Amino acid sequence: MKRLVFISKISGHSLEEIQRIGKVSIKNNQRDNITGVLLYLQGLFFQILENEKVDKLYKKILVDDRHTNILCLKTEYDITDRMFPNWAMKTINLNENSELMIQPIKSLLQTITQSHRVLEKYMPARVIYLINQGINPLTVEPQLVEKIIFFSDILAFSTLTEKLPVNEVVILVNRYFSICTRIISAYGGEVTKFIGDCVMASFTKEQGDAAIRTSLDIISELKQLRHHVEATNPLHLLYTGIGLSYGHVIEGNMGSSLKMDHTLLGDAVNVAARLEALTRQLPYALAFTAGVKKCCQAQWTFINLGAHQVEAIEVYTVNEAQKYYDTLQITQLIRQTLE
Amino acid sequence: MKRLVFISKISGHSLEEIQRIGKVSIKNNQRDNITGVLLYLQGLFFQILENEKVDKLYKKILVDDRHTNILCLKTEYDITDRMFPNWAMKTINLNENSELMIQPIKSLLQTITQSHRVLEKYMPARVIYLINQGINPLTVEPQLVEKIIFFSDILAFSTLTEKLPVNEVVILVNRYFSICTRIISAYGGEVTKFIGDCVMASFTKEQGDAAIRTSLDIISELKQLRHHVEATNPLHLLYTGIGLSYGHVIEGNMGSSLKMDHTLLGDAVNVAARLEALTRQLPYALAFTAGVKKCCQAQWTFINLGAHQVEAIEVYTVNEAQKYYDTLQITQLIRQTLE
Ligand SMILES: Nc1ncnc2c1ncn2[C@@H]1O[C@H](COP(=O)(O)OP(=O)(O)OP(=O)(O)O)[C@@H](O)[C@H]1O
Ligand SMILES: Nc1ncnc2c1ncn2[C@@H]1O[C@H](COP(=O)(O)OP(=O)(O)OP(=O)(O)O)[C@@H](O)[C@H]1O
Ligand SMILES: [Mg+2]
Ligand SMILES: [Mg+2]
Ligand SMILES: [Mg+2]
Ligand SMILES: [Mg+2]
Repeated sequence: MKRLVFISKISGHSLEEIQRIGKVSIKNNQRDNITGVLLYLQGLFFQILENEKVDKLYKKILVDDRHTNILCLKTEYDITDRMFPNWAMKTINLNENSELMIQPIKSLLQTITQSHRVLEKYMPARVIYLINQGINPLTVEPQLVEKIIFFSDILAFSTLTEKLPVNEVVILVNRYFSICTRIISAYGGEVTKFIGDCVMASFTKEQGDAAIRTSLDIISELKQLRHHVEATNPLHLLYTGIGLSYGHVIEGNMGSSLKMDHTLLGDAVNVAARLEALTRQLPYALAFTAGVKKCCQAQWTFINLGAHQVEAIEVYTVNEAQKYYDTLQITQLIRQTLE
Repeated sequence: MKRLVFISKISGHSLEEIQRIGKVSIKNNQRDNITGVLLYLQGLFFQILENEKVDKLYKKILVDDRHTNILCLKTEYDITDRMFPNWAMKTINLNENSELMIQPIKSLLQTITQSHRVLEKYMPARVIYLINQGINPLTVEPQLVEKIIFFSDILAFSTLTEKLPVNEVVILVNRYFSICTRIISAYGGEVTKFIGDCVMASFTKEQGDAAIRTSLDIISELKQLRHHVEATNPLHLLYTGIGLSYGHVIEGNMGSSLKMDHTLLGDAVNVAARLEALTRQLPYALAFTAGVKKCCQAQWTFINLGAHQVEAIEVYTVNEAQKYYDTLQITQLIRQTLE
């Protein structure tokens, strides 16, 4: 046995089709004997739901497109008594309930759930992943894991924004984070956090190739963006450098009882930051260590860029990361553009 | 008119005293004509509540000690119709309600509220402050503000932890963040975020003196800690450096639609980080710019430490921040301790 709960959003749009997934889960879940409740209010869904067969149903539920923005808040494992024995799937429409003594519970539910969804926008992806897995993210114990650490950072951001109005800097930073986050997430990396004009993320050791392709993809999308936009647009001089390193880091909850953060700690972090900063003076936009090189299996053309200090380490790149430009020239071009 | 809502925790412990704040707010709120609802479930409180007189009541409510961990989720301003006209304060104990059709709404409420409180532990203090003020923190528009930027950072953290087990590094980092956060918050600064072994925070320009005292207090609490603990404890070699700068920075929501962060962007950020890093080579543990100096009104003994590069800027400190040690000696002492 096991119980699990999630909340959801509006994806599409009808008085009826509730009854579809009602009728269906009603007859479906009795062939498979699961019990649960569907509640709906002001365009939010809430659902409660053996141990194996309830996952054939969940794997259907997320891939179900009648709702988007699915977060499994809770999961209980090997339970003893079901919460809703006789209900194969009871659907409750709390917009239709106007009883005077249910409005309070109805209004709080509305208010705390909407607040909760605003807070999810500030959460580390690793905390949201924990939560979805039914793990309490505040009591996980920190573990030493192996990671490829990723750092990407805007070239001459001070100069590029030093003359822009507030809203235009924010638009530019957001676009940059938006393009980085999407490609990282598509290749199976997790963003760890944002630092100024800078994206920090990690990949596993089975994902080296995916870490170079991310890097290359990001470089590629910005070169497209720069000629997609007009020359008076700030996006026209948006460049990045990218640093990658490999190593054992600590992943866990860190901080006082007041504020918690869930992050990665280790020297690899520092090394990726510096290889990133080191691209500025390289004829390449991507720089990485030998450890990253050995996580790769594709026939990259690896170029050895010598040993550098942070005990100096070998640095490498791929031919595909050669810059079509000269990094000093780009930044005076950046200073000339806004006088 | 205005309505406001909050949630709360257990502070102390009785079947009766509900009726106290029941009876009291019942007669109290009718002298002042406010309407609202108190709900209680599994040790959580929820309350809904003219425009002026409801703040005499809130200012009582937080200072009321029967509950801790108060967060004002919502606030509506100049409303037209009250939600609960005839209820001066209706108290609803949802632990006593066993109706079969209320258990769902009861279980969800429980589940989403508990999740919500776990997420608050990951929120930036500035987002929580916005929320408490009734401002939607995801639509605030970014503003240029003036800030003293604070950076504090552990001396030789790599060396100090390079031989420790995972749990001991986390204990040490947590203690360090815990001591920093408490003193910063006591002096009216907000932590902005944690970066590795490093605390980032800000103060206003009216709070320079408070920024030096924080810095000095932190240095002081760690020197106490080091001789409070045994010499085999890692806390015995915990030191910090602190950098302060002043400047216009952008404060706002930054990122893609996936992840949002609420933070400060500007060159002052970079300058505080470097003055911090610069203490490592100084005979002082605190370093700051002229801009910080002019935010101070107390008769500090300001020591001019010359001009330094990051166009080189003047750097200053206070006599009270002189180190009783030599920064090279401390780190070999740190390497000798764990062989
Ligand atoms: N932890 C942080 N939080 C917020 N902003 C930061 C942080 N660290 C740096 N910044 C800011 O990010 C901006 C960019 O700094 P950065 O060091 O990337 O210089 P740059 O102008 O982009 O030159 P480069 O080509 O070396 O990147 C600066 O305004 C800096 O203060
Ligand atoms: N953005 C980050 N996120 C997580 N960890 C980080 C970050 N930046 C640095 N670190 C890690 O923090 C640790 C301390 O690095 P730091 O640069 O403070 O060196 P240190 O050993 O403390 O020497 P110093 O006396 O110069 O501080 C390193 O393991 C580093 O990789
Ligand atoms: Mg940059
Ligand atoms: Mg940067
Ligand atoms: Mg340090
Ligand atoms: Mg550091």
